[PDB]
Amino acid sequence: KFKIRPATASDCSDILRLIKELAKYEYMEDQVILTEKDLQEDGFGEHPFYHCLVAEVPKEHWTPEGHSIVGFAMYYFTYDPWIGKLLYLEDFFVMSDYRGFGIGSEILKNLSQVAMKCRCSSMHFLVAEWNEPSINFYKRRGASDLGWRLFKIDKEYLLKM
Amino acid sequence: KFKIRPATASDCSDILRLIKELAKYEYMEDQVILTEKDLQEDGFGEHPFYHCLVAEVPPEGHSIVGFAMYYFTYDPWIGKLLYLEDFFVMSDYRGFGIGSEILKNLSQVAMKCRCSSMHFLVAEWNEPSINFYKRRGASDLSSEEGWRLFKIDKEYLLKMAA
Ligand SMILES: CC(C)(COP(=O)(O)OP(=O)(O)OC[C@H]1O[C@@H](n2cnc3c(N)ncnc32)[C@H](O)[C@@H]1OP(=O)(O)O)[C@@H](O)C(=O)NCCC(=O)NCCS
Ligand SMILES: CC(C)(COP(=O)(O)OP(=O)(O)OC[C@H]1O[C@@H](n2cnc3c(N)ncnc32)[C@H](O)[C@@H]1OP(=O)(O)O)[C@@H](O)C(=O)NCCC(=O)NCCS
Repeated sequence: KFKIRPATASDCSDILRLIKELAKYEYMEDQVILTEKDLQEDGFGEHPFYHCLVAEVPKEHWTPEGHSIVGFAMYYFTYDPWIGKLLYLEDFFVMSDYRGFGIGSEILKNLSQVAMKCRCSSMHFLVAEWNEPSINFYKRRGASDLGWRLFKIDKEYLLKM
Repeated sequence: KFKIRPATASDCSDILRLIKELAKYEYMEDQVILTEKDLQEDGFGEHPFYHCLVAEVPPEGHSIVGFAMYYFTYDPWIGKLLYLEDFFVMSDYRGFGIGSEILKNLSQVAMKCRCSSMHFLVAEWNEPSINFYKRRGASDLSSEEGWRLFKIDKEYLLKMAA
């Protein structure tokens, strides 16, 4: 079977690896420039910038490379001025050979519990328009659609201001 | 003529007021269901779910004429980000530099926390803002292109929870 649990500092290597795997699955692996050190400093200090749940499997089923972590979800809390606290699901991925065993479902169950405990009114998340399989996975679980134009201002300009 | 400072719990009354006005400006004042109590708790409890900067000058008797609501987010590919959720300056007070000064403070916040970028939202139905930002280096992050924002409301969450 498997166990869903909060991430720990020692899971960052596995988390980074799964992040690159999902990005690759999204045809943009080259974009991942975050490192293990970043994940540790940003997720395991006094004030985390994100939170992760990971799926650990028994030794008999570790990956060929010898990895015990085969899935994860990264999230953090956001705020809507009209409704209040929201749980934001940032990244969600399960290794190919481990999909279809109920890991992603259990992860969503834990996420929902985190949401209710922190009294979030809803959970929001993005999905590549072409990623139909996942889309239907989410939809079958209450997922619904929700537009504007996302802009950004890099540190290059922020520093200026 | 004005000062930009962090908000305190006693400014929540003004915050809601400005939230309502911005929502009214977006033609959706009815949509705001958040209460002043909620804001103080969510914003000044043991865990702040957001941060707020307010503009204060020396109408209905209020000295707070503008604000910006933000919080930190994380991008798995680039790291820490500053997320600007709400930004507003009462009409009579626009055009003097308040908004620009607020962005200035937000920028300092982003540099202090070492955020690699500040994300927010701009409406296409308004060229002014688009350029009001573009002139500030605000690159059009069409990165959103190819993504479908989704939501799972409390109902479906409680279902998965229990
Ligand atoms: C989407 C994803 C995270 C879901 O995780 P998962 O581990 O495969 O999920 P589950 O195994 O719990 O559910 C997958 C399916 O197997 C079926 N399943 C699992 N265990 C089962 C069992 N014992 N008996 C019958 N069916 C079973 C489920 O019913 C489900 O399909 P459904 O949508 O009709 O309910 C995973 O497929 C993946 O990593 N894909 C890419 C991730 C992605 O696109 N990113 C999200 C955007 S951030
Ligand atoms: C967008 C908003 C917050 C900007 O704040 P603001 O106070 O009006 O902005 P500014 O103070 O920079 O005034 C704008 C203009 O006044 C002029 N200005 C500023 N300071 C000045 C000064 N000291 N002397 C002369 N002109 C001045 C500028 O030309 C400037 O625009 P530019 O820099 O692009 O050329 C405000 O217009 C508003 O509340 N709009 C609706 C909110 C909205 O669209 N946001 C929703 C997204 S969450």
